[PDB]
Amino acid sequence: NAETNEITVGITVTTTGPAAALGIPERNALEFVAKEIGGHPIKMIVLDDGGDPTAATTNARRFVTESKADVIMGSSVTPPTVAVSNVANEAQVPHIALAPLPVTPERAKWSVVMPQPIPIMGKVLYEHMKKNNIKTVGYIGYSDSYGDLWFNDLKKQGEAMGLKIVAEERFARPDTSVAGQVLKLVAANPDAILVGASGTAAALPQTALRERGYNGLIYQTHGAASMDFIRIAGKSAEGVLMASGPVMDPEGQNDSALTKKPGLELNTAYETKYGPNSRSQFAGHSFDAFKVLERVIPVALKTAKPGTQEFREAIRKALLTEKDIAASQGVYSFTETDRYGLDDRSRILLTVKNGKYVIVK
Ligand SMILES: O=C(O)C(=O)Cc1ccc(O)cc1
Repeated sequence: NAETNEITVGITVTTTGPAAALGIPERNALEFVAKEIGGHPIKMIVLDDGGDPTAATTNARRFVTESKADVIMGSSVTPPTVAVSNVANEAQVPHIALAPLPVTPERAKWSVVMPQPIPIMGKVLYEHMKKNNIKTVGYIGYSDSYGDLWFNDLKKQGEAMGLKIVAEERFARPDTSVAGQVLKLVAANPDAILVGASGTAAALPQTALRERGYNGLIYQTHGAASMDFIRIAGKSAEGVLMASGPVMDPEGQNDSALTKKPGLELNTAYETKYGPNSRSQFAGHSFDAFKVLERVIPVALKTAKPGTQEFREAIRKALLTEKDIAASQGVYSFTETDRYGLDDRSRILLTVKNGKYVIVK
């Protein structure tokens, strides 16, 4: 509980296994965040969790008892993120989630969330469906809490907008085949299919549906928004509709948009190192986590020094009072009950034409 010069940020991300497509750009983006805030050096401890809730628990606990982190960030996908948020809330350490999660009362005090809440992304997808004469919808998503969040949104927001769910299928993150589920979707013959998945796994139902002769519209979530989806899906990605944060298109934003400068900053640096169109949803989240810390840390430093519980508490209170935090993915304002803090400025709609993401206006 004693004072340190450095600010210690423990980061657990998924750089191996099925979800490496999400964690790798999150870790890469750390090369472009602030190295010092308010005079204090940032010390980052970056760990791999392989996407596994047990490993992510182990890492978050290390951050509490060994590293004595001031802030914890992660994970890259929903199940390990639930695990990190549980640890951070029990231990009373500020936590920035890099994947969506169900923020229950038990998780709300110490966690805020960078990715867009599912219903914000669902709204744009369902409004495109309605505009395009889609009535019946089939669903295929993970058999875990991320897949549940999306299907829940489809049932609640989707149906309230006139849509009819005619089929629900699930698969597991490591599965290499979705043959059985795809055969059921083709048999139900919905007007459109929504896929609830992420990274390279989102390309699995994409290719499988096209291969089995489904020609209807396919809709993807913001978990699929990087170059990896197109690389794996290939031709089967053409004409896909996909929710995404504004970081995929800073060039297209108004000069006035608060998200423009941060998006241009991150993408200029990221894509200079990693090549044209290497921008991703996921790189946006870890970069934005540091945009938030640039705002809240100098405030916290007014009442306490790094390495103390008083500092963690001052960070938590600053997240409530520092408003309109400009970032690459949106403009953040959190409250005691709103831990995502985002509005209409945090979403766009993409499609794919000739292997490139294209904005849908
Ligand atoms: O796979 C999961 O459970 C995820 O949560 C993936 C994900 C990661 C980042 C996003 O901005 C949206 C979705």
